[PDB]
Amino acid sequence: LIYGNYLHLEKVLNAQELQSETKGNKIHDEHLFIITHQAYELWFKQILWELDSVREIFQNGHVRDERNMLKVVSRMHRVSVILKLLVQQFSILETMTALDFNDFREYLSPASGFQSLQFRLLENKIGVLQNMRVPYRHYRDNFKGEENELLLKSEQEKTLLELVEAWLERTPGLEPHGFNFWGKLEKNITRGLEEEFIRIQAKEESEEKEEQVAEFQKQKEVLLSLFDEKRHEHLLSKGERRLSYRALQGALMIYFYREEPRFQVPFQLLTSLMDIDSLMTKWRYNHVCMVHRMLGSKGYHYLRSTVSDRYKVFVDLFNLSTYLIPRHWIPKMNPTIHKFLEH
Amino acid sequence: LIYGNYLHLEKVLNAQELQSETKGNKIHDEHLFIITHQAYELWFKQILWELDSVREIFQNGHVRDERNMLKVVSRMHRVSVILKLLVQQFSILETMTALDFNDFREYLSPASGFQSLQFRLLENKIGVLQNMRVPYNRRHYRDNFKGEENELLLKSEQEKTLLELVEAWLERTPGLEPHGFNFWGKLEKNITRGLEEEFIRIQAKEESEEKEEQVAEFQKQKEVLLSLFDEKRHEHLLSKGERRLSYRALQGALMIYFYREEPRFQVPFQLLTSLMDIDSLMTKWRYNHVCMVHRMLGSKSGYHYLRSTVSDRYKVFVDLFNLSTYLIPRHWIPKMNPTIHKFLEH
Amino acid sequence: LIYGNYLHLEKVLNAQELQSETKGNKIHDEHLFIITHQAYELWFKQILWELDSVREIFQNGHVRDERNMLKVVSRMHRVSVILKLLVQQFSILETMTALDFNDFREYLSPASGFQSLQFRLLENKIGVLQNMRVPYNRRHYRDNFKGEENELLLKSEQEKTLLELVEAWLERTPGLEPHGFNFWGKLEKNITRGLEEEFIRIQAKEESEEKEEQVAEFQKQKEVLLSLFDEKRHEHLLSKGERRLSYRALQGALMIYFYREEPRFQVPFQLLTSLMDIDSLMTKWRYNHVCMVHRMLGSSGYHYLRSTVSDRYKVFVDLFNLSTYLIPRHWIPKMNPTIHKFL
Amino acid sequence: LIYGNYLHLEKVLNAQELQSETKGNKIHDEHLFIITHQAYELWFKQILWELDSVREIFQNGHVRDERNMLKVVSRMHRVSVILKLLVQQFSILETMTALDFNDFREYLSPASGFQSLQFRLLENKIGVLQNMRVPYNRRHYRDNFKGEENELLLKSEQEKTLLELVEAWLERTPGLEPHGFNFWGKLEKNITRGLEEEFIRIQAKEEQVAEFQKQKEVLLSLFDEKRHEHLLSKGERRLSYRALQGALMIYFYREEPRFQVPFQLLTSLMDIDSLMTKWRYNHVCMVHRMLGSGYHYLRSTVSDRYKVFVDLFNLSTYLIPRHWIPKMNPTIHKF
Ligand code: HEM
Ligand code: HEM
Ligand code: HEM
Ligand code: HEM
Ligand SMILES: c1ccc2c(-c3ccc4nnn(CN5CCNC5)c4c3)c[nH]c2c1
Ligand SMILES: c1ccc2c(-c3ccc4nnn(CN5CCNC5)c4c3)c[nH]c2c1
Ligand SMILES: c1ccc2c(-c3ccc4nnn(CN5CCNC5)c4c3)c[nH]c2c1
Ligand SMILES: c1ccc2c(-c3ccc4nnn(CN5CCNC5)c4c3)c[nH]c2c1
Ligand SMILES: C[C@](N)(Cc1c[nH]c2ccccc12)C(=O)O
Ligand SMILES: C[C@](N)(Cc1c[nH]c2ccccc12)C(=O)O
Ligand SMILES: C[C@](N)(Cc1c[nH]c2ccccc12)C(=O)O
Ligand SMILES: C[C@](N)(Cc1c[nH]c2ccccc12)C(=O)O
Repeated sequence: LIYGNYLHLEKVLNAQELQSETKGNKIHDEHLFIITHQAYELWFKQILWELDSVREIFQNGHVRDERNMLKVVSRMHRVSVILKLLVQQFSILETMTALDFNDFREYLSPASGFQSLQFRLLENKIGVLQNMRVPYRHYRDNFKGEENELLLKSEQEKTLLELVEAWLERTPGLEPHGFNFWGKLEKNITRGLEEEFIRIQAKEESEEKEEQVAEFQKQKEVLLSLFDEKRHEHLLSKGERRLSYRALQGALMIYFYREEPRFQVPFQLLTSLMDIDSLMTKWRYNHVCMVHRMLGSKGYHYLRSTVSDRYKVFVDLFNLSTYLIPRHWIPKMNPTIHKFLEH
Repeated sequence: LIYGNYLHLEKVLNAQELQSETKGNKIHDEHLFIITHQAYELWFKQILWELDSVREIFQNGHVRDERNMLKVVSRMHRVSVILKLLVQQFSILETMTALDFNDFREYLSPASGFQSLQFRLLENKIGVLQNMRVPYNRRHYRDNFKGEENELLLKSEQEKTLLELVEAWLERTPGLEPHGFNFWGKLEKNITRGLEEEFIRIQAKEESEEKEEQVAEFQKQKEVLLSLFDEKRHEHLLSKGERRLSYRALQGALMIYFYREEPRFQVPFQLLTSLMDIDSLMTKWRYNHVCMVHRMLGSKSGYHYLRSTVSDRYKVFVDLFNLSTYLIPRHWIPKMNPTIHKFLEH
Repeated sequence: LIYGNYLHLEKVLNAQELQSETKGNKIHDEHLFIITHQAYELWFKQILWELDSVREIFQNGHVRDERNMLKVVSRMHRVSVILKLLVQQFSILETMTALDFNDFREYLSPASGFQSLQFRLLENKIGVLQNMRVPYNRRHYRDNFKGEENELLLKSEQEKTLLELVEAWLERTPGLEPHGFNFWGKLEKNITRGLEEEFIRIQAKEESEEKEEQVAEFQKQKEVLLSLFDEKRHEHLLSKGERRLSYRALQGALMIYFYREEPRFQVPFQLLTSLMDIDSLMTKWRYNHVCMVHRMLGSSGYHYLRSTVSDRYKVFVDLFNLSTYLIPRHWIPKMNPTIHKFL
Repeated sequence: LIYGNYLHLEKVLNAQELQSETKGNKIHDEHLFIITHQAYELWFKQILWELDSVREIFQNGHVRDERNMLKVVSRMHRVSVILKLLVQQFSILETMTALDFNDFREYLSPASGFQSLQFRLLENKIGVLQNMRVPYNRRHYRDNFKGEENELLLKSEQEKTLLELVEAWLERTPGLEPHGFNFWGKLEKNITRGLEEEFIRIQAKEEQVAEFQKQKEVLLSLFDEKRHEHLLSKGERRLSYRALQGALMIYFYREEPRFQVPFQLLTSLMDIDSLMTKWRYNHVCMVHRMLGSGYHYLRSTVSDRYKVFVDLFNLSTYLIPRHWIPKMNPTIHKF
């Protein structure tokens, strides 16, 4: 077994054909453009391999055995390490000037990044919604045959978002007849808000007091909005939220009780999911900046639109920031109950 | 023309075969091991493409036309930007534990990075000398190769290296002509005079240990600075491989260093900077590779051979680094007032 | 002379006071928050030092001596290397969770990064125009400052900016003289001819959608390319602040772009490249800052900050937009030996 | 409360005095040299703050409550993220040429990085042994210090190091009890059996047999407590034999819930050692670029001598087939 054979370098290193050269006008920098994209695609393949392995662990029930959480979090962390490298990799293509790009651009048409199957597969499998996608036209229209079918499978199969959702719905602590997290949280917040009101009311009529009253009212609205299941359902329908109400409860349970042993690695998983969303957005941003630098202000706009919350699959995990409360309002988990979160 | 066809993804993305899986025992992390190496090899190919284009520019004489220096420096800078990414890319393989690596390591034998053709081509073309390579198991590096591959390696050894091509170019650096600006002659005179002046200053100081120490430092510095004008010492150091550039090339490099702000030398100075950067980044690649071997295989050995590679013996442009040793006060540098500052304008 | 004295560590390392601790409730992560900002401010000071040194070189006329270009480009490159580190430095503050930030946030009011003097000085000295700044809370940014600081900010607005100093230098670019190489005249003629040639080949093309689309492209390209020679449109766009450089400076920049390989233009081209880099890296800093505000405070300051991530804050947008006016290499007026040696 | 006051910018941003300027010959790049070092020192202070908080969690017994492992690992991870930035930060000083450095180098003498108190504090608190430190020109490291600073350094030498605190914790790792899961006993047995099995196979070529012999020596050496004690005395190992057993327990059973975050902790300790070494390497490379020849002294610092958690790295050496690992079945799975 030889290195070059093991790595199939006879394929990988014989895959570079400059269209400039095919058309009798070889342009040096075209080679960079080819290699950069091939490297992105190798890493996309690796991301898919990790992400699929993690999807399988959820879908086949292995995640139920918490022995497997370490593997889940290491692979999701690995995805974020790769994406970080992919963001840095734009630095290489920034050594190509627009003037030099302009010398081989003609030989590329009509090929486009839009035709990256793997990038679409990755978006789909994480959980980007097609209805939420900004029109440029459809996206699969640029694909046909087996590729179009792969895309459909990726759209119909359970996404990472859906699989994490189901798992969040089973989070220990949500049972009304058990720790009854939601009931206690609602009560504690109501009481806390009542207490705060009394204090502010006790102050003497002033601009300061009014400013406090106003802030209180805002905080109150936000915190209480959390317990409005109907508003959540409405916001789901508009696609401004993605997780079921019960999954949201599970996520918040993990956030508030992150230090409890059974929740430590789950918390890291939630953190990694947010990281992946952020890094995917950063990839899109750098790509936009690159298109602009090469093609000029007039694609740029469409791609700019992709840098938005509509492409953030785990927006709900980010938005749990909005519902931070004083620590002493969090329902206490005394050791008496702590046992259910021990292992 | 479609993306996947343009990039030949039918080759690139059908090149991943896990030996663990071929032998009926698929190990998840083997996939990462394969892709990481394939990405390194794509970027090695790109480095070779840039490096070869720059070698050609020197070898065919195009570098004589100073209009081409921008392209030369952009491409060498590009090589350093890629290498920096290659150093960062070790962070990905650090997400594989040694325990997990141990589950598929058996299926890899006897394949090894030693068999990376492109890595050897890159070392050769930059200018790593065969006689200066550390032997592994008392064997030649090329003995691991055969056929066309062995022949490519020979070509890479026999064709002009970047070191040789830069050498020739440095030897023609304007300002070295005895009949012209006569840089070396003036430099020797100014340093001798400067050393004399410095001796007088120190000797004028009140007898004190500080003075005694300054005396000691002076004596050291004098020996170093004067050693620069000893062409025989240089030849000796060449023979030992502690230097690599010809004496005259060294003069050219120093000319560029001291007169870097003169228009004609601004981009040449950046070139010299980039060559040092490439050497530093190559060394950092080797270091990170060694640390990786250790974390996976443990101490003992390839480890020790690889550690030997992390050294000045593998730094082709070591001479460019070592010109630091011969820094002098700015006022000792032979003056180039516009009267004589004419040949360094574009 | 001792290290700690040379670096005044008696000041630097006695500058960390946790407000949480001052108020009897020390929160561990507040220390990180303090150090991170102090490090940003050290580097802002270094950027100001480089940028001011470069402004002086322009303003006092030293830049006229082309021997000084290496130092100019090294210092601007150094600014970009620092900013790159400042972008990466967000990774440290991402190790603080929103939950932990929430434990000391109250002790910070009413301090804000908005009040960073140095950040404002930096924006001003590069050339962010006050009338182009997005209002915060329906008010001017400088209202957040008082006394000496307010006065420093005004000086920074009234003194010559990097943009203005580069502009004046670009206006003197060799090659623009009608009586000499006559770059603009020749460029207009060559583009007219090239466009005519394209039309002829297009008109000769077989009636087809391929032709129809080539027609559409041609029309668009023609409009863009000819718009370049419309000085009145430029003046209009200047007035709206959608461009920043004088028409003549734009000509100089384009001269440098097209003849970058000519010896006298090699390092000037690197300077233009670096100025774009600084704008891009400033934008990346703002983007990462926004993403971090969102992660900690949730979903406004957020919306104001998002507004800052835009072309209004790109001082050298005109250097980016010269991509838009890329022409085939053969259209570029020839610089043969006869009229070569001047560069 | 105003930003500049909250951050004490009246101190931080009035701490830049160029000696070149003090001596009537201002050199532009000296400013970069000062700021770079000040930034390093701010971050060293932050690393000390994290590291001390973690040492305290061990020393006050809070680590015993496994609820605190997330905080321990987050802060150690934070240390690694800072060190990574500190490695990248050399890129800034690489924008200073040696020629430009040479214009102000004279005004610096005799100041040196050797006099960085915080760097020494950091080395000490992690667990770099003084007896293992390479001497520079036959001089003690503390010789460069005096007064309260010298006293801080002594405290940092005499107080419990991160290494010692982790050691004690590793010694209490569940599973080592002979009367319980009896990890060590079972591991020794399984390895012996496996080696015997391998013998038989090869007997059933000799080139490979040679390697088998080597593996046996390595694997069996693990169970030689006396060799370990000897190597401890020479400072080629640092952890007690029992701590080593705990670490190996965590390595082999990393997926067991109670060991998942502990495994991450061990990983991060190795990361900190690696990153510290990388910092030293980049610093060496920098000295060489500017002075061109303590280049060789600094090179000596880039060694296993300065790797506090070398034992954690070396557990790679003792990897065995998965099926030799004593099984953690329901019988014992409970713990
Ligand atoms: C010279 C550099 C680049 C230019 C000028 C460029 C140009 C474009 C343009 C204009 C689009 C919008 C679709 C279209 O009109 O064709 C696009 C989309 C895309 N590009 Fe690039 N691109 C560049 C580099 C890259 C790189 C390095 C990647 C990495 C694989 C890439 C992957 C993509 C992908 C996946 C899309 C679709 C993204 C989406 O729809 O959200 N491109 N590119
Ligand atoms: C698990 C990670 C790795 C291990 C354990 C490893 C192991 C080794 C070993 C032991 C050697 C010495 C030759 C031998 O005895 O076989 C070697 C050399 C080499 N490896 Fe790796 N390697 C790793 C990753 C990589 C990667 C990612 C590359 C990238 C292409 C690579 C490229 C090379 C090269 C080019 C050499 C020869 C270098 C020289 O002779 O100076 N290795 N590797
Ligand atoms: C926990 C981390 C951070 C949060 C939550 C945060 C929050 C904010 C907010 C809300 C604003 C808008 C003004 C306001 O309403 O107060 C702002 C502006 C700003 N922050 Fe931060 N910030 C953080 C970290 C940083 C850091 C590390 C820097 C570094 C110096 C910084 C510098 C600034 C600057 C300069 C502005 C003004 C930006 C502009 O007008 O474009 N912030 N920040
Ligand atoms: C121009 C760049 C630099 C040069 C030339 C330089 C030079 C030196 C030299 C020669 C030594 C050996 C002791 C001596 O003889 O003085 C040393 C040690 C040291 N330097 Fe630097 N240094 C540089 C940058 C830095 C930076 C950025 C740091 C960061 C704070 C730093 C911190 C240290 C430390 C802590 C030591 C002690 C190392 C040890 O004993 O392990 N130096 N430096
Ligand atoms: C592979 C091949 C091409 C690309 C591009 C890319 C960038 C700029 C372009 N300008 N024209 N074209 C050709 N067609 C795009 C859609 N219609 C015309 C470009 C293609 C980016 N990534 C690529 C990967
Ligand atoms: C391709 C294939 C293998 C490698 C290795 C590598 C790493 C660790 C190894 N342990 N044993 N082997 C097998 N051979 C090494 C020398 N003779 C037996 C390993 C190979 C590194 N890069 C690779 C690329
Ligand atoms: C120093 C001190 C504070 C900050 C902030 C910051 C972050 C979150 C905040 N929430 N409230 N405040 C108070 N201000 C908000 C508007 N005016 C009062 C915060 C301040 C960011 N960087 C800082 C540096
Ligand atoms: C603060 C101040 C100085 C430094 C140095 C440094 C770098 C190069 C030097 N050359 N001489 N000196 C002064 N003495 C050091 C020992 N013998 C002479 C230098 C000091 C590195 N980091 C610093 C931080
Ligand atoms: C048995 C279980 N692993 C319980 C579970 C579900 N979601 C969680 C989140 C955090 C911690 C535990 C869980 C399962 O049902 O998967
Ligand atoms: C005409 C010339 N380009 C001269 C030359 C040689 N080396 C240099 C270094 C710096 C500046 C100029 C040169 C040539 O002979 O290549
Ligand atoms: C003599 C000159 N340095 C000419 C000049 C102006 N702008 C330029 C741009 C690129 C190259 C040269 C110039 C000066 O007037 O400053
Ligand atoms: C009760 C205990 N937390 C047990 C313990 C010690 N070391 C460990 C390593 C991994 C897992 C658990 C432990 C303690 O004594 O700290």
